[PDB]
Amino acid sequence: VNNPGKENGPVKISSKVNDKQVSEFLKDENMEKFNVKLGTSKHFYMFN
Amino acid sequence: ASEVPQVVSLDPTSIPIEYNTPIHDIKVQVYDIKGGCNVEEGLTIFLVNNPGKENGPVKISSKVNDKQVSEFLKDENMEKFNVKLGTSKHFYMFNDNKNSVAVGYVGCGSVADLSEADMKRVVLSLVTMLHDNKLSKLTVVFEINVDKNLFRFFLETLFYEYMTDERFKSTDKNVNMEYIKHLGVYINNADTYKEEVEKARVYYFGTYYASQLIAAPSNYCNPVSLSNAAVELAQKLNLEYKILGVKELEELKMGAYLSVGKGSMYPNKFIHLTYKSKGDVKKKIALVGKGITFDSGGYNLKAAPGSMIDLMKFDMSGCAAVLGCAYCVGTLKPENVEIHFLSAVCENMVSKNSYRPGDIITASNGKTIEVGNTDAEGRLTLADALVYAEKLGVDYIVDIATLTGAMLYSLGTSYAGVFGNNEELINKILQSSKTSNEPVWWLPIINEYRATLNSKYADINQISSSVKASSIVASLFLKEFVQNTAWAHIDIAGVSWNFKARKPKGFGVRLLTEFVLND
Amino acid sequence: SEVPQVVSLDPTSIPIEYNTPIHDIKVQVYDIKGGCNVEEGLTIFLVNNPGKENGPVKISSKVNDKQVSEFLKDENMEKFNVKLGTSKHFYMFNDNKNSVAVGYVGCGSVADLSEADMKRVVLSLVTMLHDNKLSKLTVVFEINVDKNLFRFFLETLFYEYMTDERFKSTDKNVNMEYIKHLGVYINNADTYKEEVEKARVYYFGTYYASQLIAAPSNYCNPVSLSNAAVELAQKLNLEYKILGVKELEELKMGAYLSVGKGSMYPNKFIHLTYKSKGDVKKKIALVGKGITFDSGGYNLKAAPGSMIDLMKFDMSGCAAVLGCAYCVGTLKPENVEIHFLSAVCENMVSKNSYRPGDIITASNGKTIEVGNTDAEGRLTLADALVYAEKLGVDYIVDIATLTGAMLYSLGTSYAGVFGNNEELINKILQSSKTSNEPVWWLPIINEYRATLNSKYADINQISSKASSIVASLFLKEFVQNTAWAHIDIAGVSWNFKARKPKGFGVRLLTEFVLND
Amino acid sequence: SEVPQVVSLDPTSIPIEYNTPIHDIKVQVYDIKGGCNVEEGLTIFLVNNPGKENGPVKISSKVNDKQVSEFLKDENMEKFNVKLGTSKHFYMFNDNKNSVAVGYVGCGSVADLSEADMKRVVLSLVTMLHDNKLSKLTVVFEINVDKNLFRFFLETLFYEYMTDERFKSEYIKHLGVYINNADTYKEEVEKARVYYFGTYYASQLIAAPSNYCNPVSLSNAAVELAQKLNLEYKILGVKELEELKMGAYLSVGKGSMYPNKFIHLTYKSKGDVKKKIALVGKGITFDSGGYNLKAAPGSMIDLMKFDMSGCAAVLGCAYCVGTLKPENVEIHFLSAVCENMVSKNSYRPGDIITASNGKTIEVGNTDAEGRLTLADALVYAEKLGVDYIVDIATLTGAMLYSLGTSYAGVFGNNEELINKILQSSKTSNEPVWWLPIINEYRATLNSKYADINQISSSVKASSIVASLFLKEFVQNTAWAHIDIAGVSWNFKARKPKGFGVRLLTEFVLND
Ligand SMILES: [Zn+2]
Ligand SMILES: [Zn+2]
Ligand SMILES: [Zn+2]
Ligand SMILES: [Zn+2]
Ligand SMILES: [Zn+2]
Ligand SMILES: [Zn+2]
Repeated sequence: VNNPGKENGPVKISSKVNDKQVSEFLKDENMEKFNVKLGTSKHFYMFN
Repeated sequence: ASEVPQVVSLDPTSIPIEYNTPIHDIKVQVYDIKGGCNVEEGLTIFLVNNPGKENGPVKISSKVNDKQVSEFLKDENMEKFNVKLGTSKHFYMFNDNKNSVAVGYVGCGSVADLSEADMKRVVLSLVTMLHDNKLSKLTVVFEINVDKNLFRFFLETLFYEYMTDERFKSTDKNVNMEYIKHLGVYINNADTYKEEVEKARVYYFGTYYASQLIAAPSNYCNPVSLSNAAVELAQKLNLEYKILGVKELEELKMGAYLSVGKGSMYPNKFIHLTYKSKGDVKKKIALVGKGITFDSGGYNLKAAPGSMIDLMKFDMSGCAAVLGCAYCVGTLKPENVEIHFLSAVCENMVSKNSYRPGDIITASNGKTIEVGNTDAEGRLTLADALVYAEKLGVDYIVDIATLTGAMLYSLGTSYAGVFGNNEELINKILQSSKTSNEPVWWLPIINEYRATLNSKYADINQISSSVKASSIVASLFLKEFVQNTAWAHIDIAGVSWNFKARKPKGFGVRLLTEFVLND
Repeated sequence: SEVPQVVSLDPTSIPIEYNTPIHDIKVQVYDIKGGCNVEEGLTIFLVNNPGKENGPVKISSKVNDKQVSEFLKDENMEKFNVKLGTSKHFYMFNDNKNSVAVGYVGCGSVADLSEADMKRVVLSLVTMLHDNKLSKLTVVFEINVDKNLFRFFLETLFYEYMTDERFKSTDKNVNMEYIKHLGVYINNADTYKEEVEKARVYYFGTYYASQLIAAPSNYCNPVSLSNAAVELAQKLNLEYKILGVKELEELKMGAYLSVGKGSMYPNKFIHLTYKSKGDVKKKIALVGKGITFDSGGYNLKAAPGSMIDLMKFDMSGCAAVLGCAYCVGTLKPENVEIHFLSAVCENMVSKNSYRPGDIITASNGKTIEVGNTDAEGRLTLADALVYAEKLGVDYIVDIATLTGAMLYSLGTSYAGVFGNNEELINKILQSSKTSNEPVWWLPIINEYRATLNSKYADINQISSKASSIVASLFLKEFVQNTAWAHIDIAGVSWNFKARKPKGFGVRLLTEFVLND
Repeated sequence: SEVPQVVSLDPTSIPIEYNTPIHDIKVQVYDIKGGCNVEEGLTIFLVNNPGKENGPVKISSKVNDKQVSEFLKDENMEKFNVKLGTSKHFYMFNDNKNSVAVGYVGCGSVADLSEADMKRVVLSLVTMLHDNKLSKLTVVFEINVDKNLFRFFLETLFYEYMTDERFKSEYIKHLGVYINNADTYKEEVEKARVYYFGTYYASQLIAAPSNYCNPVSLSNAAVELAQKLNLEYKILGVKELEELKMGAYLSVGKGSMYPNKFIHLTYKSKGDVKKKIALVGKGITFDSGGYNLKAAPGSMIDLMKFDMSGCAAVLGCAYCVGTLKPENVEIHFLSAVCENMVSKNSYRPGDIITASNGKTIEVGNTDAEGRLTLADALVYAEKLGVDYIVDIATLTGAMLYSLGTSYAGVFGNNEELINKILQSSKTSNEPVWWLPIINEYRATLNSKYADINQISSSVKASSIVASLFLKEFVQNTAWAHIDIAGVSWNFKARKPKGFGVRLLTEFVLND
């Protein structure tokens, strides 16, 4: 994921995912806590 | 306060200092693990280990007051993860109240007793989970055994490493910089650990304040601005202060210290701060820090490859540790003690006015010194500061200085070296090293090398013709300036700068405070 | 304006020779088809032999003298060969029973001579002029040269022939005598005639730049160099402005001011302007590095091979820009506005010098952590670039003796060009071809940008080995939205073999301004 | 056994002097209470002045000669001063009209003499011995010395007096000592003579150049020593070393014309074994540095014949132990002997080699060869099932910068063993200082390809990093490492010290 223009801007996921648990995790409010700085990563374990 | 001279109007006239840091806004709550863990907003991290079983599975032992979170954290669910030191994982789930919660862990390895170095690795892993995540809260659950001192070290290290110094950023400030407002801690026998919280916050600031002075470049942090910052600190803490200027230093015949500063555009400033307990004074201590704001090497210019001239703004790290200690002492207010915080501040430069290799200079105790190398300036400034300290009639004199490059070859970057003329004082420093978790190793003052300092003309040579045991020879030189007082010298040249993180450590603040407090 | 002195013997100006002996040479161009008159001085034929390597000399031109024509017949000439740079002198009596000197310079066996080959031909012809008291030289072109190469031949001849005696006192050459006349015989002469005065202007721009570079640091300091730029601007009727310390402080030029802190000479920022009468179609800022002496500062040039003795040449970029101002001011191009800029200062060791580790603020507000005081050029250029961009120009071109790594990458013949705009780079490459001042395009590798990330400041001045590229990445941070190119002349500026400057970049920058 | 030669002029053995002139000196110890007899040779008073600058020389002892007593009167002696090492000696006629020489050595103003101070006193005494044809020397102690310091005085005197003339192409026959409580000091005499020889023997091996002292001739000399002392011995050759998979040690010697020789000597005590010890010495007969050649200014390639000083200290210790015969102790004297050379056959920087315990090692620098040979020697020592493993080596040049030329550094994995070494340092008067093994630096030895790196990139703390590497080759035994790179060579006297012989013997004896 990137954010054109907005340097180190928030993460926003556009794809629809076929899992209710994962869609909820991927909501804009949760993802905005993270930023797109090149190479920055976050990953979480959860139940689908 | 003195006026800082400028070459151009764009030259800075003060060191920017952040006193009210975001760490000071963190509300810390300590809970006993026996009452169970509440898992709500922010991020909840378990500090877990597995004794014996190297890279063994994660098992969460604490009672968690949430049926959903307890289920997620069960042995069968956690066994796919391991305790490898510094390892970490993030978890996401819904709790009993149908709210999204972030949980995780930091692996603490398989050794039951963590060293200061191991704890630093755990803290660094925890800090990577705080960075790049906009969190209002962090909760830490201790499922490892830590004594009171190690628990305090955990908090100090967390606060220090979490803090980002943006004083010199203008167009490149981190737009996403957001700090937690709350810190929850769960630990067994919590009531016994509670007193460590505010002590850790004071120790963090003393260390971070020292770090701010060290990191501040030589155009910002010069002898005038550094002595002005010491005055401001003294005024905020209600400490007594005296800044000795050139006229007063000349009257005191501080020829060794004055010669070093001759080539600088900044007049020498000798810092003397005093803390005195309100009741009966049982112990008097002088803490002496090397205060070279920039060390070019002088006419013996740092031109050799690997001489690290670009790092020389750090040559006042000793002074910074002493001032950071003044912050801790002035805040904690120990009883029955009188502490003098001293630094012969100057800058070692190349000029038509500089002292030269071969010059014979007279110290304040009347000893004539033959200068063999202008880059061995620290011992000259310290000689006059030590004479001054002894005239105060103290029980102990402790100096701290980035004195010799050889420390990097002897002890390296983790352990500072301690030298002294008194075994009881050395043992007190070693004990303070254990309780502060700032590592120090006792090194000898080898008397056989004293003859290498015999000068043909002056009373003494500043340096040996080499010899090579530089750190020991420097200690033998310093010993000549303490006549009848228990004295110790801490060489921090190797430990002061964190090369990997490209920042100072603020080394010695906690060590010196523990020394003052536990006396 | 007043140059500070330590002692009364310290010079207060740069001696400059404007009216050189080259300017007293009367040049005449004749068409080769009308034949060659061989009457006096020395007549040199420029001859080649395509295909036949070290082939015989054959004189093709008609010579309007029976005696000389006989001497130059194939049978007499066959003993001589065309090997590149070979030369021979002949002596004979012409039809008027007068002694005449004739000769040739071999131009090899390749029909198209390169700039390097032409330089060898010129050097050989120059050895024939030296140590021979002549009133006149005639050159007969029996080789094929385009208009640009003919002009390069004359510029090179004028530059190489000229001897700089400004600093000679008891050792002036007693036998120094320059020709008063130059005759040129070439095919289609009328097309080459316009190249003569253009070559004379290009020679002087180059020679003027050379005079400033060769002038030592006690003569050529920030005050005397800015005074020389004012005098040049007055002679050419160019608009001029010298910015002093007070104005530089108001403009917040902290990177440039920090470099000059340790000098006894106040910083002087040169701003000359040429504006065409008529509609302005292109606005250009030419920025030259103007370090009058580079000691390295606290990071002193003490290492073996650091060439501290050559550091008076560290204002070569400024000299190229001023030489260009002479050419532009003389030739008067239409539809252009040119700004000639240089942040002039001296990098010294003093109680007042900036230190390694200092954090300084550039005029665009960027904080810079100084990693090495000897990477001073990029600091002065950062503030000059911010200044240039505020002028609202179409192109910014900087020229500087920036990195010693140029000697290892391209060597002493080709300068390196870096930039943020391909069209501008191509224009510089095209100007390189027509000026015959060689340049090679080098990349600005974005992957190295992370090496300039400072822990404390907004940016590091240096990385902590692709030095010339890292210096270009640093400079790129001071140009926000303008086409910019950077010419690193550290390797090409000084002619090590001849022990003199080249005046490199004058012709390249003038061709760039003129052909736009 | 047969030493290879390039030319017929190449030596095939190390010349060794066993019967030295020191062995011919008859030593007598007397109480100072009965007065001093001055009948022949040279008589020296060891005098100090508590409260001096240094102050005047004043002789306290009664002398049984009217002429000598007159010379030694307060008024005459006051013209001389007690400055450490200052001496004066005069020839005169005694009561029997015989030629006698009488003088003093200044002992300073400090009542307690350090090992360094005592060495200065001894040097001054030896200068007088070297420029005087004497049959007898008598030393009068007017200073306080304990039994250990008195033994150190004798050893130092014997060692410094002895001149090594083996490569070149008169001594006193009697030594008299006057001391308070003379009965207390008598047993120290023959112990000093043994300690002197082990030290001098080590010195002879070290001083022997690399053409004389090579892996073959050094292992042959160790066999001859073992035979003379009735010690058990075994020399492991290349075939046996290959079977034992000693890849780290064998790689170092690849570029040498001399085959690797592993020395294993063993002393078994009479009586029940209470402690088993393995003493491991670094045995590099010449260290060129290999492909990482010692070409840098100050790299001291010309001194590199001394790179077997650790092996020499271990063999010198075998002499003392074999002679003094301590009870209830079994000792193994080990050295992985080889030569570090430049050849088409040498190991290269970057090579990955396998140690005898199966650990793969990435070679970062061919000049960090000592730790490679020691790794295999440590694996071998641990397989012997000992209580303590002590290695001694001229390992790191950084010792010169950390402790200098007087104090060796000791590192280890066991505090009780370290304390035993420091205690042996105190009683042998061979100074050692405890240095840490900083576990935080272990990660610098993580190799991308091999199990471990030989060196750290930068190092920083080189001597500590070398100790961390060695620690990887000891699994479950108390181990200590003595780095003698700084102390082994006496730069001012241009000779070896034979450092470590007395330290290791005191360690074995006091256990
Ligand atoms: Zn210094
Ligand atoms: Zn310093
Ligand atoms: Zn430079
Ligand atoms: Zn420069
Ligand atoms: Zn080696
Ligand atoms: Zn070695």
